[PDB]
Amino acid sequence: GSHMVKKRVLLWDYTNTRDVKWAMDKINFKGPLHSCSNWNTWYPDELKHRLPFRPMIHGKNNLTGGEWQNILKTNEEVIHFFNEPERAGISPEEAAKIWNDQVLALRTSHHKRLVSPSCASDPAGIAWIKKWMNLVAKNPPDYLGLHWYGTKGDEMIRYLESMHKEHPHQPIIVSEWASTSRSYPDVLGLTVQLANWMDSTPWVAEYALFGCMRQMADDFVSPEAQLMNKDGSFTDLMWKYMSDQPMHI
Repeated sequence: GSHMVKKRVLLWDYTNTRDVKWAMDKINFKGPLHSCSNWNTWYPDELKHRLPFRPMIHGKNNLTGGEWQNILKTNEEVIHFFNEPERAGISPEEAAKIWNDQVLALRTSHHKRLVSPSCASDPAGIAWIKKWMNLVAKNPPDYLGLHWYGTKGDEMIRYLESMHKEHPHQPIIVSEWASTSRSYPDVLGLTVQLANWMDSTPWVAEYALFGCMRQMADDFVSPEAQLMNKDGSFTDLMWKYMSDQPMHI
């Protein structure tokens, strides 16, 4: 408690880049926001370098050609591997072979830091990352990527504690999380709890709250958790995430 804690990621869906570039300029760059990701290899120009950007090798499409050239040429420091590879048909054995064969070079040759694939928090996700981490143990990632979605603050905390215990050798990046509660009071309550918690957990490197986009991503996420309105203005939850440390109700 001597310094504003800055470990909040701006998740910047490509539909923002498509429709409301101007909303990036309404971002508070002075608060606890310290990075930005967009699930892609390409850079969102409207950011204008106002935060570090983590490119992602999302899936198999992003391993060759121009997608790969975007990764090879990036001035940014930290690169994410696959999004939810267990749900895209990608085997731990294969993502292992890809890591050793092509992604390691981004460290050993480009001195980038690399996030593990970010798996869902369900048993299929937990067993995917468990096996992959085992296979690449001789060349491990800099960071363990995790997704968490649900209604109970105390449950996300137990999942992070659990996963930290199971994969002790590196810090955690929560590359996506949110409240799925439809009660705005519960959404705010959990977000506050987990932002403030993760802020004082030294082994949590950074955390990335989902929902800064004009339309609902799917039926699983809560309309009450949205960080942007349909006109591309920011919601109060977004104001607080990007302005308040500690954050409060």
